[PDB]
Amino acid sequence: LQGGMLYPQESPSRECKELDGLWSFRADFSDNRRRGFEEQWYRRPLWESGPTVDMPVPSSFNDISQDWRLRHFVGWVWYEREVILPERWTQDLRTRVVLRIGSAHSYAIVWVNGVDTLEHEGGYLPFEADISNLVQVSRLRITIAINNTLTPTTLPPGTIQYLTDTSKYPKGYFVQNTYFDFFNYAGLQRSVLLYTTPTTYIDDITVTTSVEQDSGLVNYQISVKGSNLFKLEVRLLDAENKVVANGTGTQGQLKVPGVSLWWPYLMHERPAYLYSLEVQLTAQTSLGPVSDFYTLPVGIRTVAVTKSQFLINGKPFYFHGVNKHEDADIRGKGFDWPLLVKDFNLLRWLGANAFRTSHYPYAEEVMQMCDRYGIVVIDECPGVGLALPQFFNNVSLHHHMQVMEEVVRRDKNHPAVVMWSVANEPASHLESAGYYLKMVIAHTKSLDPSRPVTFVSNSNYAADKGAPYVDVICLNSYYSWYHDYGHLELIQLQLATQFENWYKKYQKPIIQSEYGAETIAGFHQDPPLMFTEEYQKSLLEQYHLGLDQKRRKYVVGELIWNFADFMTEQSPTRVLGNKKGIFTRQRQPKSAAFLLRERYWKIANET
Amino acid sequence: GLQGGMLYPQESPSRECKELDGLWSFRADFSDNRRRGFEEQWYRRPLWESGPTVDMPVPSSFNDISQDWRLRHFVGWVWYEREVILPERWTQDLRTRVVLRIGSAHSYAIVWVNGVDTLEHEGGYLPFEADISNLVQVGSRLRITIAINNTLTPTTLPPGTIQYLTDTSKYPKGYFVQNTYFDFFNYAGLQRSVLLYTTPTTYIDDITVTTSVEQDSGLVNYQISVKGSNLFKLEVRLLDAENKVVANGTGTQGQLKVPGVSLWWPYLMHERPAYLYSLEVQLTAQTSLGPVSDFYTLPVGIRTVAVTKSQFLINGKPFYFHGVNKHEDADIRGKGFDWPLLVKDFNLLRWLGANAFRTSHYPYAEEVMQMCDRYGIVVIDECPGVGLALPQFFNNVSLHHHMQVMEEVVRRDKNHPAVVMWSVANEPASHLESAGYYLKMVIAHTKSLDPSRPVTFVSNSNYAADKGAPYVDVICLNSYYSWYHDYGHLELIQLQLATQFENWYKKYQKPIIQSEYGAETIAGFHQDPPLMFTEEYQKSLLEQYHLGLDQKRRKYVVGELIWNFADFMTEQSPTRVLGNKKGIFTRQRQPKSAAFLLRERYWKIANE
Amino acid sequence: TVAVTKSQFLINGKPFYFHGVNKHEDADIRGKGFDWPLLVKDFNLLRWLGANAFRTSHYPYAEEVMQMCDRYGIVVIDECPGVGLALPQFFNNVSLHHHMQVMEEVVRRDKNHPAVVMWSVANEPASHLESAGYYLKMVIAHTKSLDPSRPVTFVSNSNYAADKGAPYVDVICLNSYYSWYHDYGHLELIQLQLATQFENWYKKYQKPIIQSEYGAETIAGFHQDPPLMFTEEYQKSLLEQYHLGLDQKRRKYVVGELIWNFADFMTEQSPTRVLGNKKGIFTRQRQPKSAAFLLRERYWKIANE
Ligand SMILES: *[C@@H]1O[C@H](CO)[C@@H](O[C@@H]2O[C@H](CO)[C@@H](O[C@@H]3O[C@H](CO[C@H]4O[C@H](CO[C@H]5O[C@H](CO)[C@@H](O)[C@H](O)[C@@H]5O[C@H]5O[C@H](CO)[C@@H](O)[C@H](O)[C@@H]5O)[C@@H](O)[C@H](O[C@H]5O[C@H](CO)[C@@H](O)[C@H](O)[C@@H]5O[C@H]5O[C@H](CO)[C@@H](O)[C@H](O)[C@@H]5O)[C@@H]4O)[C@@H](O)[C@H](O[C@H]4O[C@H](CO)[C@@H](O)[C@H](O)[C@@H]4O[C@@H]4O[C@@H](CO)[C@@H](O)[C@H](O)[C@@H]4O)[C@@H]3O)[C@H](O)[C@H]2NC(C)=O)[C@H](O)[C@H]1NC(C)=O
Ligand SMILES: *[C@@H]1O[C@H](CO)[C@@H](O[C@@H]2O[C@H](CO)[C@@H](O[C@@H]3O[C@H](CO[C@H]4O[C@H](CO[C@H]5O[C@H](CO)[C@@H](O)[C@H](O)[C@@H]5O[C@H]5O[C@H](CO)[C@@H](O)[C@H](O)[C@@H]5O)[C@@H](O)[C@H](O[C@H]5O[C@H](CO)[C@@H](O)[C@H](O)[C@@H]5O[C@H]5O[C@H](CO)[C@@H](O)[C@H](O)[C@@H]5O)[C@@H]4O)[C@@H](O)[C@H](O[C@H]4O[C@H](CO)[C@@H](O)[C@H](O)[C@@H]4O[C@H]4O[C@H](CO)[C@@H](O)[C@H](O)[C@@H]4O)[C@@H]3O)[C@H](O)[C@H]2NC(C)=O)[C@H](O)[C@H]1NC(C)=O
Ligand SMILES: *[C@@H]1O[C@H](CO)[C@@H](O)[C@H](O)[C@H]1NC(C)=O
Ligand SMILES: *[C@H]1O[C@H](CO)[C@@H](O)[C@H](O)[C@H]1NC(C)=O
Repeated sequence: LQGGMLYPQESPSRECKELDGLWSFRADFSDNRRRGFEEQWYRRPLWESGPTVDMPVPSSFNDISQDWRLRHFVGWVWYEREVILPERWTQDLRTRVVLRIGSAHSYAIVWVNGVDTLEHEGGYLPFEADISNLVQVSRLRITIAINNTLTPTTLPPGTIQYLTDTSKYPKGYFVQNTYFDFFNYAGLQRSVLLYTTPTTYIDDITVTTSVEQDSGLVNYQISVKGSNLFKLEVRLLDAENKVVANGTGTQGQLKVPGVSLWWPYLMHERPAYLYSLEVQLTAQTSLGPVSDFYTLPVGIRTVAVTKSQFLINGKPFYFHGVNKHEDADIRGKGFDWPLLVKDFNLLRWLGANAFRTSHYPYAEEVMQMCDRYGIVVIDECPGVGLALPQFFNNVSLHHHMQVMEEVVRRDKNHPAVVMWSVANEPASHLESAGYYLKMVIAHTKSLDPSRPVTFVSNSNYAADKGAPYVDVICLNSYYSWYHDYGHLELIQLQLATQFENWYKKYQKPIIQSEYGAETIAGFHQDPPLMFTEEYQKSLLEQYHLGLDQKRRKYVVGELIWNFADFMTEQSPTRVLGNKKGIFTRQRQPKSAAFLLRERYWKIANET
Repeated sequence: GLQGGMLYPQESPSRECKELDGLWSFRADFSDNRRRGFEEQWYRRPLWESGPTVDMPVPSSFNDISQDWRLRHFVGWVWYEREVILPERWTQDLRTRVVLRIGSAHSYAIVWVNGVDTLEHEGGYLPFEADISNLVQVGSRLRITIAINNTLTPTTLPPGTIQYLTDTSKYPKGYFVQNTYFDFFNYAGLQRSVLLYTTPTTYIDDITVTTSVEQDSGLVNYQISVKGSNLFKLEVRLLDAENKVVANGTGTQGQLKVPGVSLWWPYLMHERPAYLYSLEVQLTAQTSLGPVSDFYTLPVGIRTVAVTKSQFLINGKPFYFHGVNKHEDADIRGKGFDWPLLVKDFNLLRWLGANAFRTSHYPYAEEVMQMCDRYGIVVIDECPGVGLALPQFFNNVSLHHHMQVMEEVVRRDKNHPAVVMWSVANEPASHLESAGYYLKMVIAHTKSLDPSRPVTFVSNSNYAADKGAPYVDVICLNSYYSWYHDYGHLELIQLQLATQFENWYKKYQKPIIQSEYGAETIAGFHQDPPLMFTEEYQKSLLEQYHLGLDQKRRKYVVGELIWNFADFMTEQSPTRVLGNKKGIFTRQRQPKSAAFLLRERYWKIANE
Repeated sequence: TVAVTKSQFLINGKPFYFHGVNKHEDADIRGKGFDWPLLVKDFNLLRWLGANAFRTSHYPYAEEVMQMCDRYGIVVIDECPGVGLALPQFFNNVSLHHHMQVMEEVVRRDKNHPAVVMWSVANEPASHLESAGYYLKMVIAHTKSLDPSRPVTFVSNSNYAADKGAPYVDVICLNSYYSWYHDYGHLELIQLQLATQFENWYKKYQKPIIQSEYGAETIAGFHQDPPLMFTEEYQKSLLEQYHLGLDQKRRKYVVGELIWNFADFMTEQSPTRVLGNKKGIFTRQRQPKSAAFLLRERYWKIANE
């Protein structure tokens, strides 16, 4: 699809106006879910068409109210905000004004002063529109309708089932079925803002980095929109903002003598060294000469994979990390600065050097933090819950390829991202799924030459039709937890068999990408039983003993499920969500957290 | 406050707003003398140059963000810094006035702009600002550095003391502790939003509105202050909820008459509560750079408040407070402002049937007060006069600072229809004659500032000993029978409450609010018959209080406020299980079983 | 045999170290009622824990408990109900005579149990009072007249300089809760204040010392980092710091440590007691809190030395 998606920033040529805070909100509870479109609510302020309530942004809407119908609502929700713009934006026609929505859900439509201006399919990814025309020819009214319905061609997929036995269900009953283990929160869960650029502007930047002996090589490619009469100057600044290299034009290669490489946290005493690429555009326009500035952080580092090693900067790397989720009390998947910083403080405390974005791209601000703190990332698209054969077809395939393209567009420049994951626990025993995954992986590889690609599997080693195409094998297993309930004594044997079976077949590096135990804080027993803190500890110890037998050979990582307790749909196996966290949902450590911490610092200190 | 107005920043045709939320660079100054940052003048250069720094979210308290043991209980100076790229028009167009606004800080805060000393403020929970136009209009990113001191002293509000313990057989060299006498954690940081905003160089600086009723008509009495040029004219228009003009006038003062007015009613007092008009002030002024226009719009709720010998009247009708005490407190962010928790809390209040809260024990974020106006939740707006426990805290110096603090409180919140009473203190040592005079003067000062509302302080004194009680318009009583004495003895509660109300009313003949009662309650602890700390004990204690309240709430008891809305953090001690557990909601905003009980009562009272 | 020197507690002529617990006769529903399953469970947990001793805080336990000690090898400091003697009016000639008779009954019942290795005549009496000093002298003398075969003590929380009973004991037993009952939350002070405690007590008295109580109220499932009072992390850390201090003297003149308490137990209602006393390393239902595992490791380590 079209154009770049650079994270907005202030610069000499660009302003940003955050639209955080209260928006007006209404769920459309009409039987056919379309009354808002029938009455065209967007033509007028939202309150004119019925009761509205306040909804905070960014936030999920699902836990904010005490309305019993809203948490599990399936349909369109309607948000609205009125903004007073700086007069300079609306009167000075050299100003380009952009409305950026950080994310939405399955579908979103945006109206600006009642005019339909922007649409987007799929959650967890940003979208924007140049609204200069609507702003410059006295309030801006922004209306956003968001659909949260998951279907056989959304990512994640789902199904909708109407149940028409009127002796067991009321007239019109339907439910949303899903096959992924996290709650389908919705809303405007990420920051919404307006920003400006000149009418000729830096639209896209692509950087890749390599090393020559002790030299750093920074390849850049720059895309400009608007006038095709311009010049580009590019500088690379060191940590103290000294110019160490410079160039020109839409593309080039900068050389950095005696380069400071970007190293993961605990892989170097001074990890995460960031240079900055300052891009300066001088263009000739219809109203005279314009200047545009954008500055992109750059970490000079390489990623490679052998038959048994995962190499960062040509040195063997071992993932000792976690899986996370965008999830917290009350706000759901809503972005929050204090929770963000707290989580990173906990990651560093834990000795974690990595996480996977189970199971969707996280807020960009999370990736920025990773680049700065040296926490490597397996960046994963929302290809989770692909459990039924009907989800694997040509339309879903091409949709999945488009989403991966979006993920790569957004995140291609983060040094912290060291691998792409295209799915989690797809039905990859299916031959249709093997082809599907072959093609999504090949597509991803064709978009970014610089990173390995994988998908995370719970398939049997002999049956997995996607396994041949991954650069690194990522395996989920929960021995004694999802089978042989309580039998801690079986873990080492089953794990040994797992690794031997998989490596014998594929001769590719393996990551244990999930393992854990549901654990209710304060539940204690000796001997240990499932759900106690002691069972969590024991299960971790047995996994750790298994991992020890192969982690200096061909197992190149371990990621605990999960960093913290998080919300899921109601079911008899989910005690107010998923409780496999090593931290509580309120970011305090269960006893197992300390056990894992010891392990991670011990492994890190092996040098 | 002394220096001019303090209107809540908003965008208008003449005014912009740029929030500075997100990451700031941060360092605590752990030097032995706590002054290295001033000795080395860290503010003269980017903060990272003077040593290690870390990220700190704003708004948030700093105390719970890290895993650093010594940071949570740190006492001294912390240093924050942000760099800002400003719009070119702000720096280049000399008609722009650029203002730096800090929502709140702590005991002391100093602010530097590009290394230049620019703004200082004493006391927490209250906003302060400076015109920085000259520093931005040089002819480069703006660097804002803020040092915040969290030390409480005999002359701070809340007060405290510092104790150096020199017995090296028991304490390491240099050991000191902050002693306090209030029951909430002394969190610190940039807990409220920091922003830049603009106005013209001649601008609307202050607005004061008061409202009254004549038969069927609303009266809106306005007073406007303009700073900058001396030559100007003002237009004022009152707009109804559908934005049509209902009244209009001119000048620096006047009275708009509103025919057939829609009064502002508390939640559940009327089917359509919280009716707000808007007062749109348009300034036209002649300046050195030509004529300018300034626009500011103030929400207005037309309502009156009065106190009789037995009733609290809103719009001339008897009102009964059935509400809660709150705190600015949540996991991780401490006292940090947060939009989701704010909306959640208001949803829970309306679910509960609560029509009121007290800002125990400091003014809350302005955004909270704005929500109270819009949701119809009335407010007893309380300054940080809590922990005044020791004779030494009542000094002529403490009294002046307290008077100034009330001035800031009144300046900030005087225009909120939801605020129906000022509280100048909570549980001061009001048995003391010095405390009685001190309170007399703070209260008199407050009354002189604001003619439109009653004034109180909240007491746990014995009715015979309370030297402050004569000066309050409404008597507000804290009591915890069976909890803080006669442990477990639920059977005593109705008797002791009856005695309380009889004694207090016989002495004073003024309306009474039960401003605190409750029980520490650990969610999940159950026992029959009930024992302290169980949910059943909380329920039973509430039931007994409610029965006592019922005997006087149609007579001279005009309110009840449960302690507390939610579990919140305190200092460590053997009586505080990870803070105060008297919430009817958990700190994560879910109801304990007692919440349902209180809810049924409040709706029942509302429907009478 | 049992004997005491200026620095050692000797069983069968060999240096002994108490690594044990305090208990109570206390369980859900039955209160102090005797129960066979709970008895056997507790001894199974004592052995699992590596505990070699307990004190019968603060009253003699059922005879059956003593029979178990004899068969399982868990030594006992057998303590009479001389607890709560906090007021001056409790130290009179009438109370003294009564206490002497109670000690007679205690000794008569338990004199033949090999597991009982020491009598304790009181717990935290107001032993700073000169009347209390005389009172305890007499009860101790009376106890020795009844049984020549065992040492006698009482358990103290007095200031070392003020304790008027301390001259009369064979073994000094001290209770302290640094960072818990004072300097709330200050885990960093424990090692220092404990060093000072041992140095002061031993300089003055030159008799073997048992740390007879230490601990932290701990609600199972409360967690925080950094640790706060009432969390499992705080219990662990307080224990760790106490252990480090004990380590500095446990091969010199400190001859025992007894954690308070084996399990959470019931008390009167008050603002400092969350449904009773929560200082257990086990819950009232006999499951381990995380600190129980920490103590277990220590006890087996010490045993193996
Ligand atoms: C920002 O945050 C700051 C940090 O919290 C805060 O500063 C603190 O302010 C509090 C008061 O609010 C002060 O607490 C009082 O301290 C009184 C003693 O003060 C004197 O001694 C202090 C310690 O000195 C030792 O350490 C320093 C630093 O290393 C060293 O320089 C000295 O040489 C000493 O060294 C010995 O000990 C070291 C270990 O501690 C060891 O390493 C060394 O080897 C030595 O053994 C000292 O800090 C004080 O210094 C201040 O004052 C002098 C001017 O006199 C000035 O030059 C300094 O720059 C300091 O100035 C700051 O603070 C002062 C306030 O004192 C303020 O005026 C300034 O503007 C500036 O902010 C000083 O030398 C102590 O007496 C007092 O306690 C009494 O009073 C209280 C209240 O009444 C009672 O509760 C107490 O019990 C006690 O009184 C009792 O009752 C009285 C009767 O009334 C008496 O009869 C009884 O017997 C009993 O005494 C307080 O504890 C605290 O010292 C100070 N800390 C520091 C580090 O500065 C600052 O104000 C905040 N600023 C803002 C704007 O918010
Ligand atoms: C925004 O949110 C919306 C709300 O979620 C999304 O809309 C939903 O999309 C779902 C798919 O994601 C749809 O689910 C599928 O439904 C079909 C059946 O569709 C037909 O019937 C529907 C129900 O009709 C009744 O109710 C409606 C609602 O009030 C009325 O309008 C009807 O008049 C009718 O009313 C009677 O009953 C009601 C009680 O409910 C009474 O009150 C009345 O009095 C009447 O008695 C109906 O909703 C469907 O209408 C859609 O399609 C029409 C075209 O045919 C179109 O005109 C409509 O505008 C509407 O279009 C919208 O949805 C379609 C998708 O269908 C989109 O193309 C379009 O873009 C619009 O968004 C229609 O009339 C059902 O067959 C499916 O189930 C099969 O397939 C799944 C997946 O494979 C399987 O898992 C199932 O098992 C099942 O397959 C089996 O079926 C049999 C099982 O028994 C078995 O026999 C077979 O073997 C087979 O294998 C799905 O369930 C859902 O219908 C739709 N809901 C609504 C209200 O629109 C919306 O898409 C989303 N938008 C965006 C952009 O994100
Ligand atoms: C880098 O910048 C300098 C100074 O502007 C310029 O002279 C030089 O040509 C640049 N070097 C390049 C383009 O490699
Ligand atoms: C306000 O109403 C109109 C609109 O400006 C105007 O005609 C009238 O003079 C004003 N009334 C006043 C100043 O009272």
